[PDB]
This record gives sequence, C-alpha cells and structure tokens, in this order.
Amino acid sequence: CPPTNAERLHEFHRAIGATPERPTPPPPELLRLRQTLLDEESAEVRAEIDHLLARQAAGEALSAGDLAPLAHELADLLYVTYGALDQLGIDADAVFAEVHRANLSKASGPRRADGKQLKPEGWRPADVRGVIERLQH
Amino acid sequence: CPPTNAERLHEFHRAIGAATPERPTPPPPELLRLRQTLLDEESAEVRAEIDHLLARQAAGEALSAGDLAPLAHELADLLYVTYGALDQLGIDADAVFAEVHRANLSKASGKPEGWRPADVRGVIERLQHA
Ligand SMILES: O=c1ccn([C@H]2C[C@H](O)[C@@H](COP(=O)(O)O)O2)c(=O)[nH]1
Ligand SMILES: [Cl-]
Ligand SMILES: [Mg+2]
Ligand SMILES: [Mg+2]
Repeated sequence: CPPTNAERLHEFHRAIGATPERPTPPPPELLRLRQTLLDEESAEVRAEIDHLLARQAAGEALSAGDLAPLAHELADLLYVTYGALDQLGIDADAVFAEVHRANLSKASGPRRADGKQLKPEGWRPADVRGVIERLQH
Repeated sequence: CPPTNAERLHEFHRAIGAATPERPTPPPPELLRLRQTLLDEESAEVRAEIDHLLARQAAGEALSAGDLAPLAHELADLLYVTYGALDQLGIDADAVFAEVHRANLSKASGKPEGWRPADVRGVIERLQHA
C-alpha cells in the first residue's frame, strides 16, 4: 500500500511546518484562502482547455505531448483540492471512496447531450455525513 | 490494498461507457468541453458550500465537524471530475501528481540549489511507452 495523493498532501503540509488528524472546523480566513487557491488553479486549467479547443477549432491536430500543460494544471488543481480537505482534517480517501460508490450506482441512468452521466430513478446519494462522523469517532 | 482515486475513475468510466484510454490520447473537442463543464459545475458547488459556512460563521455560529460534510462532499466531487479529465485523456493521474508533488515538496526543502520544476511533458512521454 503506497502513499495516496491525499497522504502526500499531509506530508507536504508537515514539511512546510504546517494539519489536524481529525475533521476540524476551520477559521474563516482558512476557508477564504482555500477558495482563492481553487480559483487560481481552476482558472489556469480553464485557460489550457480553452487553448486546446482553440487549436482544434483552427484545424490543428493535437499530439499527446500537447496535453502536458493541461495535465500539469489538472494536477495542480488536485493538489489544492486535496490541500483543502487536509487542512480541514478530513481524510479525502474516505470521502472519495463513498462518493465513488454512489457514482458507480449511476451507471443505469441516462446521459446528457454533452455526455454527462445523469442519475437513474431511485438513485441514492453518498452519505458523506456518515464518513465525517466515523472519521471523528 | 485499496484502488487509488485515479484508478476509481477508470472503473467509473468503464462502468458508464465513457472513453478511458490506456495511454495519453489527444481528445476530440467534445471531450474537452465536457471536462470544462463538469469542472465549472463542481467548482461552483464548492464555492456555494464555502460561502454558506462563511455566512454562518459571520453570524457567530460555532461550526461542528458535521457541518463540514456538504463542503467535503463537493470537494470530493471536484477531485472526481478533475481525476476524470485526466482519465479521459488517458493520462495516469497518479504519475503526474507524483511529479507535481516531487517538485512542490522539493521546493519546500530549500528554493533548493539544483531544484527541478515539475516535468509533466516528461511524465507523458514515459506513459506513452510503459
Ligand atoms: O459524467 C459524469 C457525471 C457525474 N460525475 C461525477 C462527479 C461527481 O462526483 C458527481 C457529480 O454529479 P452531479 O451531482 O452533478 O450529477 O458525479 C462524473 O464524474 N462524470
Ligand atoms: Cl469521450
Ligand atoms: Mg497551476
Ligand atoms: Mg457536487
């Protein structure tokens, strides 16, 4: 069992001499900081997606290597998203596992015109409250 | 050993019949547009939940661990669609994240002399040949 990306963030925060082991209500300034970071990386991802679409619209063919800047920015977005969960003292893997379980159960649902998977009749959402509760004991 | 979150996305896309290439693969524009839309949707929900928490705190509410559940759920949904973009591009998210992490952690050990920025182009080259 190698380290997860969530565990990596925990390692990173310690390394920079900075997070709780259990779910911990944050100060307002912490929430505002995490929002700022999400917005910054999100904007950089958007810029790269826009640029790839623009090159395609121009009639250019994309190589695999052309995807590097987008992949970098998506990983940066992962980094700050995991970063937020870690600062809240929330095990991202525990939450993600439950979100995943409920996502799997969408398979019989219809699809949106753009390709988004939608929810079938009778679908039940992930119980993330339940995850937070057992993480805090 | 549990699957990684990236590996979970592969399972999900296989289950719903969405594209999930084994190796890095230049996508059609339709795929890129969907990834942008999903990122925008989940980032808006995260923003909504952060805003709710802020507004409650401003009114003097003492937040409990349980109060973090909606935000935690939306942050995980944002991870989900971010991993999902990488998976649909056929790019191993764990390999790219590992390189970003190496760079970030390295930078904090200083900026060190001999530090090397994340080389994601290099990771993508190795993925093509694994
Ligand atoms: O095509 C899809 C549709 C949904 N999701 C995921 C991301 C989130 O975890 C969640 C959000 O879906 P909605 O609640 O917006 O329907 O399901 C995808 O990854 N791809
Ligand atoms: Cl696709
Ligand atoms: Mg960035
Ligand atoms: Mg959501």
